[PDB]
Amino acid sequence: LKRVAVAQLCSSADLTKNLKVVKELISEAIQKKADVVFLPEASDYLSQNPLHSRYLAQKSPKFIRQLQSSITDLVRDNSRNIDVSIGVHLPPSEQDLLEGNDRVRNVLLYIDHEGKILQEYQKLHLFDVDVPNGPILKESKSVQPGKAIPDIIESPLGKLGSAICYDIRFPEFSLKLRSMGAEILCFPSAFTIKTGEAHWELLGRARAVDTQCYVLMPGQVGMHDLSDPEWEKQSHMSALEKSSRRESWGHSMVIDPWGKIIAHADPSTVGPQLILADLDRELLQEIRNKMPLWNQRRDDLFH
Amino acid sequence: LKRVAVAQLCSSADLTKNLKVVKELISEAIQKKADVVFLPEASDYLSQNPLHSRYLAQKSPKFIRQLQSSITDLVRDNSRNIDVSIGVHLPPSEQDLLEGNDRVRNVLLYIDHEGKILQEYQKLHLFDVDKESKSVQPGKAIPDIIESPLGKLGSAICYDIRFPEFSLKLRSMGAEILCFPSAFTIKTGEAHWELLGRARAVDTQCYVLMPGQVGMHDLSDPEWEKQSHMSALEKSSRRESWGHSMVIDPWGKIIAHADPSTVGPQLILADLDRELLQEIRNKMPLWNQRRDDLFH
Repeated sequence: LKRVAVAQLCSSADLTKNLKVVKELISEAIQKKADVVFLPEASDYLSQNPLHSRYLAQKSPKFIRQLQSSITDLVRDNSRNIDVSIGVHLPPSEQDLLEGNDRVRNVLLYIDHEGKILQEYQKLHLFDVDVPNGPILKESKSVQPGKAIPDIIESPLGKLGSAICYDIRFPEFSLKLRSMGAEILCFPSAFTIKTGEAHWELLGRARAVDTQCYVLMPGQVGMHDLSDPEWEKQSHMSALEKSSRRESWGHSMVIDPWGKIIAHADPSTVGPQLILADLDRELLQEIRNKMPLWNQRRDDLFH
Repeated sequence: LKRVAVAQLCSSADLTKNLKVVKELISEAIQKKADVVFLPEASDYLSQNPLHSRYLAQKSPKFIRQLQSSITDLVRDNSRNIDVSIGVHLPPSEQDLLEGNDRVRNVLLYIDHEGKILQEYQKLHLFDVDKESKSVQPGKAIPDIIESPLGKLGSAICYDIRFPEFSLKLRSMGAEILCFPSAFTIKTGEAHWELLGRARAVDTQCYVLMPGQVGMHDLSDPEWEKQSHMSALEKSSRRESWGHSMVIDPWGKIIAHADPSTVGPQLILADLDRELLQEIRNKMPLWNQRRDDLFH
């Protein structure tokens, strides 16, 4: 058995305050002897609008450097290793800017116990949706889409396939990750209330059953405090344009390859929390042996 | 709104008795003003073993021809059109035999109100799980979208539901409605039946139709057993199916579902809403957002 931790949190626009929460959750994860801890999409910050996002992304590299140090400090002080998967943002590159693309990168980082970044997965499918009885959201206004399929990570838990949030709606992506050798999929997310209530548990369980993988679902939760007086000052924003009522679904969970929820967030808390699960490689292998889906595909017709 | 009927039934090894049930369900569907009725996988028969199946499949062409006549009879008697989607078996062709492929075909027929077979979909993914491929030959083709009275229909069978790329392709081809006629086991039924149907609906933004076999089957066939000189120790005449036939909207809402308290053959009805489908697709334009550059 291999122990995983999945974090649920409520990001603000304040990267210093978010880092403190992140550090506490990683610290708890090590104390509970989790081999890897998974944190949600946008754990560095959430923003008020596309201009705010670009502003905050300029602060994310320092957040990441501080996180790398915090991880190594915690590993040193606990005499125990942990790896960290965490959603952040990164500013555009020089080449991006040269091409007229000043949008931020929505990135899932994998950081090992030595503070080394092993992967930066840039989100492929961006959240451009008219929410039913809700706001029109267009992630592509602030975020640039990725151009790479993420490599399978050989983590302490097993072979890991990485995805972010709306990526979960595109089954061919999860199928590809399994085809490449994934045993575990993660979907760190900031999921809406409306689509969360409808589809969050369904999609997680569906992906698990489709791919015969463990599925980890770290989610944002609660009403986000997006306030940034210093940026609001700089942007000349009126109090009228200042309020931001973004709310995330939470219900962070761990799902087995048969679609059984084996760990789930406590609904009684809307603050940060950690859930733990023990992953069973023998169960995963048994499930795949009994129903050998990857030996039964019609590649002659599909793809 | 267009009205669909989804049938739930329990096949024996007796094609004559199965035909009677199928005809009654089609009759009931016409009475309830359904424009198309969908029946499960293996509505002609279920078999004890591969040798039994090869024997029963020889009887399937007559079943189909009699069903074709019965559909035109029922349409004409009731003075109302209906189309029929129904899972049957077909024996290997003469050419199949000469090629060494002495296996039956698991086929989904689409039969229109004129009794004409518009599609013969041969199952692509065979149920080999802890072995269908012992008796059954896999299909060679993706089925065309059918322009049905309800809208654009994509067809599949049973285990096919477990391979999301198939359903995704049918949507890419223009499906508005997907069907998964099935004989689903109890163990995987309890675990996955509702999950898989809802997932395919949400994945593809299609109405999903789930006609299932239900209950305990008796596959006894004394005449075959005598001809085969079979010992009673070798009989394998019990099967159990999950039922829970349902209709699911493009948002994953179950809008019709089999009544658990009704034993044996039953129909469920739903009125399909093309405008609802269009609204869902407009608000979350998944097919304008796929990464074909990387995946397709």
